[PDB]
Amino acid sequence: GPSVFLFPPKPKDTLMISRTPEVTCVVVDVSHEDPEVKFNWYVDGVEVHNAKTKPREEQYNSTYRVVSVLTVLHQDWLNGKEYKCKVSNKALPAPIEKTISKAKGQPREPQVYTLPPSRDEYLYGDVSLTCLVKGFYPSDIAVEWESNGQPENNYKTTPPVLDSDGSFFLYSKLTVPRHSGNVFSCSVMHEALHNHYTQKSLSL
Amino acid sequence: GPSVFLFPPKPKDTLMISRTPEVTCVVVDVSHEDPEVKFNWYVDGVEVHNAKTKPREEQYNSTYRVVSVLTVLHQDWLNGKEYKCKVSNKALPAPIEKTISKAKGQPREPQVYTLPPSRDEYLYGDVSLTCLVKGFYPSDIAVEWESNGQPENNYKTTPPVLDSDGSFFLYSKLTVPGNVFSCSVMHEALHNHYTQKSLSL
Ligand SMILES: *[C@@H]1O[C@H](CO)[C@@H](O[C@@H]2O[C@H](CO)[C@@H](O[C@@H]3O[C@H](CO[C@H]4O[C@H](CO)[C@@H](O)[C@H](O)[C@@H]4O)[C@@H](O)[C@H](O[C@H]4O[C@H](CO)[C@@H](O)[C@H](O)[C@@H]4O)[C@@H]3O)[C@H](O)[C@H]2NC(C)=O)[C@H](O)[C@H]1NC(C)=O
Repeated sequence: GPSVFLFPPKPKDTLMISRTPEVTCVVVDVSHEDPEVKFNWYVDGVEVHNAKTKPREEQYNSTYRVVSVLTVLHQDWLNGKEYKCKVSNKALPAPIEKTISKAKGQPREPQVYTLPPSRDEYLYGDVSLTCLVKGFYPSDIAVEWESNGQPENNYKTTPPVLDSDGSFFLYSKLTVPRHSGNVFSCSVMHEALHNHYTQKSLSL
Repeated sequence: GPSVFLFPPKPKDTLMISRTPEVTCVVVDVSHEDPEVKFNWYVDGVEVHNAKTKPREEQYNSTYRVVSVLTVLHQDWLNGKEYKCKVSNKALPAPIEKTISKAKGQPREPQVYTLPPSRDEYLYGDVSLTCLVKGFYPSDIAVEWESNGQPENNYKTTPPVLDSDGSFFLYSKLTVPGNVFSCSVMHEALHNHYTQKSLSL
């Protein structure tokens, strides 16, 4: 029978009131023979009725993919409410229930450090600006770079790594062309920061 | 029906002739009604006959788990040979085939850079020594720390991240509250598959 996956909102969306955080219930391997699928949504077990179901997509393996999207309130997500997606289909015996919520436990503020390229790296045409983000909890976080107020997007960021004290860390690497707008900033968004946002700059 | 999982050797094992790299074929959810399983192994499609298949193991959920281990030659793995486990069981319609190999592509040598703690971090009781390992391919790699020739184990390493040029990078962080610290990296594209970069204070 078909299978269900339930996805949390993107971290950046929960942390800024101007954005729209969402929970996404994805159904895979929906067949032509049994192609009707229903959705019930529950917030802390309380049925909700504001979910919107997206258009199914026939996949190259002759299966169907169905998606239901529920908008959540920023503070419901951040206060630890649970969201339950129930999927009904007559090919499945019982309805499938999946639940998700923010990780439990005391949020911890990230410390942000910018580290310049090793002197050795300059023997290459591009050097790496590093941003160490450590000690945060939970692991939901967003990291971006900018210079002179505009985004710098030639960066990659590691996933969060569980550290030995139960907090998380990550690094973000901005690749720059060695000439050094000599001022670069690492921007970090996390629920435990004041105004959910902080910047740490790097001279060159 | 039963399921097959095929595991590669540990990166360190392919890189040192003193270690013994192995490919491991694990079969789960074998039933009592049809519990005989046969393994056939192939290297680049040519059947090989030196795998060591262990005794089936009844699990607490009343399934059996059978595992077969094929020792591989270091240079076969690094030369990109494909290892195929074929698993036969009377409960299966057809035999299950799983194949594994080193990631395809031209190997690229890692650059290793050690970065000292931000001076700001010292206002806390523990500081982070950073080891940047970038530009490597494939992503199979080993990273370790030592000081004064002995292992240092208060470190964590990120998984490899695909960079924009198709190579990988990672960071490794050593937490210290031995003034010479070394980040050691093993990778197929390095000379003698090993390099070190040290950091004072
Ligand atoms: C027909 O083709 C489609 C499209 O390729 C296949 O759909 C994929 O099926 C696989 C497994 O059947 C799914 O793998 C799962 O991915 C999950 C997350 O990734 C998806 O969701 C996010 C949504 O934002 C995307 O960013 C991402 O790119 C993917 O779209 C994982 O969470 C799943 O993990 C679960 O199972 C593993 C089992 O080990 C556990 O470790 C986990 O805890 C968890 O239980 C899983 O890895 C994949 O998501 C499907 N893609 C889509 C788009 O739905 C069909 O499988 C294929 N049909 C066949 C082959 O018969």
